[PDB]
Amino acid sequence: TQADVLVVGGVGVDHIVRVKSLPLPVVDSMMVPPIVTVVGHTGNGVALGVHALGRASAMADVIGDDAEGRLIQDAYSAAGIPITFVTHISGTRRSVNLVTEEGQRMSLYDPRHPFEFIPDPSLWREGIERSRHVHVSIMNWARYALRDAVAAGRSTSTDLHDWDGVADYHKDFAYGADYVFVSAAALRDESGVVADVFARGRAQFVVVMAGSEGARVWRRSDELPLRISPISIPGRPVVDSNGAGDSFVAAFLCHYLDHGDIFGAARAGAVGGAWACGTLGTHTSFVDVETLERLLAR
Amino acid sequence: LVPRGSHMTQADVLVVGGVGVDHIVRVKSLPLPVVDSMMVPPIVTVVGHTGNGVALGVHALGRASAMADVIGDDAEGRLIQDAYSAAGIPITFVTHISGTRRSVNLVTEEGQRMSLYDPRHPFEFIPDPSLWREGIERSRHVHVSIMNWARYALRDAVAAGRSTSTDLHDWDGVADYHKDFAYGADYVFVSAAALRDESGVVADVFARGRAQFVVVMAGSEGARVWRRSDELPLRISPISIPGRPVVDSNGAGDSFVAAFLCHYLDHGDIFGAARAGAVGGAWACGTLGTHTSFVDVETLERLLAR
Ligand SMILES: C[C@H]1O[C@H](O[C@H]2[C@H](O)[C@@H](O)[C@@H](O[C@H]3[C@H](O)[C@@H](O)[C@@H](O)O[C@@H]3CO)O[C@@H]2CO)[C@H](O)[C@@H](O)[C@@H]1N[C@H]1C=C(CO)[C@@H](O)[C@H](O)[C@H]1O
Ligand SMILES: C[C@H]1O[C@H](O[C@H]2[C@H](O)[C@@H](O)[C@@H](O[C@H]3[C@H](O)[C@@H](O)[C@@H](O)O[C@@H]3CO)O[C@@H]2CO)[C@H](O)[C@@H](O)[C@@H]1N[C@H]1C=C(CO)[C@@H](O)[C@H](O)[C@H]1O
Ligand SMILES: Nc1ncnc2c1ncn2[C@@H]1O[C@H](COP(=O)(O)OP(=O)(O)OP(=O)(O)O)[C@@H](O)[C@H]1O
Ligand SMILES: Nc1ncnc2c1ncn2[C@@H]1O[C@H](COP(=O)(O)OP(=O)(O)OP(=O)(O)O)[C@@H](O)[C@H]1O
Ligand SMILES: [Ca+2]
Ligand SMILES: [Ca+2]
Ligand SMILES: [Ca+2]
Ligand SMILES: [Ca+2]
Ligand SMILES: [Ca+2]
Repeated sequence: TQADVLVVGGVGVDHIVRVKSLPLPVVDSMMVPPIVTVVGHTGNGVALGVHALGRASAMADVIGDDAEGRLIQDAYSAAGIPITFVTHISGTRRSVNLVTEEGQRMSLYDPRHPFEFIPDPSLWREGIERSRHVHVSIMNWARYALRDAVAAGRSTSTDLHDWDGVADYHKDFAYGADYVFVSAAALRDESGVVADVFARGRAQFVVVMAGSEGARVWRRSDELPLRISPISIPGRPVVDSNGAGDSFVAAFLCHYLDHGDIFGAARAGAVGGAWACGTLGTHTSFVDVETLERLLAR
Repeated sequence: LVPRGSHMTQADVLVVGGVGVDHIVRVKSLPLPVVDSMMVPPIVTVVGHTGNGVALGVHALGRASAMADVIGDDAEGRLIQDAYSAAGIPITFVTHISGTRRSVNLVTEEGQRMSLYDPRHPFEFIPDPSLWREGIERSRHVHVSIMNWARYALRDAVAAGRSTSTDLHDWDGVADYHKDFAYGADYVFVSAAALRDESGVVADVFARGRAQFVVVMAGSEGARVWRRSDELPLRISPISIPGRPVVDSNGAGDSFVAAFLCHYLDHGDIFGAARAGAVGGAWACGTLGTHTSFVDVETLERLLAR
């Protein structure tokens, strides 16, 4: 097999509960509509996003030998998407997501796996070799997969999410990947952290994702960021800003591996992000090629 | 119609309906902290306590319990089956396309519990009546959870000459949904929590129903038992067990019922059956979780005699 983008880590299972309002009314118990179990989470989005754009994605991760684990397996099977895994006693990552009619989406994340577990590198090595780009989730063990992906001469990316710019946990990913993505939300002195990443890391550029006010792209030796205005899709207004980041990354990677322009890949990402934001956290939806091209041309 | 375990031997207590699967989430506080997302310790999936607690309590006391209910042909369904098999408790079920009943339960360190319940099954649904009828023939007593279709199981059990019980839980004494159960069972259990005018509701229950007595559970202040003749309630103080202080009182009611039923079916004395019920209740409260541990015979007798 051969993949455009290998995703390492992050697959999990979401249990979605529709509630009247957030904050929750003050009661001992309340009846809710059917609670759906779906595949969701941070890494799963990039793989599905890549696949939706007609590129070949794949996944390497640690799941559980449990019902949710088999659920993930079968779900990946239904798509054209190869998945390589080992199982650990602690079981599959899972979440409960509280969503409302509004779109405000509370998420209770269960990381599940022991922090200090490190799998046999056989989990990622064949994938890395059969893959063109490797996107690496900040699962604690995946830091060694990142190591290998660089060593194998594949281009790498990673998504730091809410990182404050000081914490040591993220630094290996921040300093070890070619294309680094991070949320602006927890970023005290953006330009400082960015400079630090260039000082101490191998990053070719850094994409900051600020949601509402779009995204900023920092490159080496540019004192100023390319500013990317957020994108509005007629008929598909913002309803849920949860899950945008993975759709942004997926589209960025697909465009960039195709065309090679950082500026244009950033706008592709912005479209992808906007598309996810216009989707109801009840159904899974990723921009396809036809729509991306249409919107990008505008 | 699918029977697991010994769907052959006589049962002391058949439980009808109520089983589901709980996803238990341990959270920082109720009301919830203000965030898009926070992380929690591992989320455990277990069988709930609603029908399951009573069956377990009865079995724990060395009596033969059994379950008849509607589950889904899904993973939560298979968990329920395997869980009953591991516990040694026969279960008979049918499956429905809407799937197994499930909940997400939000609990904190205090004990404050919030349940988000997904019943799945259609309100007006009624399973194959063979589901409870076959149980009724092989069972001595029938305890009926307030599933909507279970009202018809209750009728059939009375008609068949079985003694019946039910747990109305938090009933206001006004809602019409519960009345078939309130007026239709021999032994009625109800929570005080939502009871506006207890003595009124009790009087109503004896006037319009076949109940021999009404047990009102009140947690902190114990339990009150009303009989037909007696104009006054029998009051049963809560019970303190040395070495087992109170840690979690959720699910206690199920244990009260299981122990009450086991004693009463043997001796027939209501006052003592109530005290057995209190011991069962006290035991459950000293365990963390809703259906974690049930008093056995040796311990009931020991504590009951003291
Ligand atoms: C995917 C997840 O990434 C981020 O979480 C990471 C933390 O920032 C790190 O501190 C580290 O957490 C570990 C801690 O060192 C320690 O407390 C230990 O108990 O283990 C923790 C994890 O086991 O690593 C975390 C990644 O595992 C970020 O903060 C978090 O918000 C991210 N998850 C959300 C993302 C999305 C969308 O991408 C939602 O769909 C998910 O359900 C959220 O959980
Ligand atoms: C066991 C359960 O009993 C009670 O819930 C019942 C309601 O009180 C009934 O009114 C009826 O609800 C139906 C309504 O008529 C209507 O809204 C319709 O749309 O369908 C509703 C669902 O059938 O039936 C309910 C049971 O199905 C009681 O109020 C409730 O507290 C009980 N459930 C929780 C109780 C405990 C403790 O026993 C929690 O720990 C459990 O996890 C909850 O499931
Ligand atoms: N309300 C919005 N309007 C327009 N675009 C949005 C909106 N929210 C998000 N986006 C798009 O999604 C991208 C990232 O959004 P955001 O920064 O909110 O993700 P995030 O919260 O970092 O994701 P994660 O859950 O991975 O942390 C932005 O670049 C933006 O283009
Ligand atoms: N804190 C406690 N101390 C002593 N006994 C208790 C305590 N809580 C409950 N019990 C015993 O359990 C019985 C039921 O209490 P309670 O009314 O809280 O049940 P419930 O919450 O209605 O049950 P469920 O949660 O199944 O609906 C009481 O009659 C009491 O004897
Ligand atoms: Ca990711
Ligand atoms: Ca992000
Ligand atoms: Ca329950
Ligand atoms: Ca019950
Ligand atoms: Ca009760």
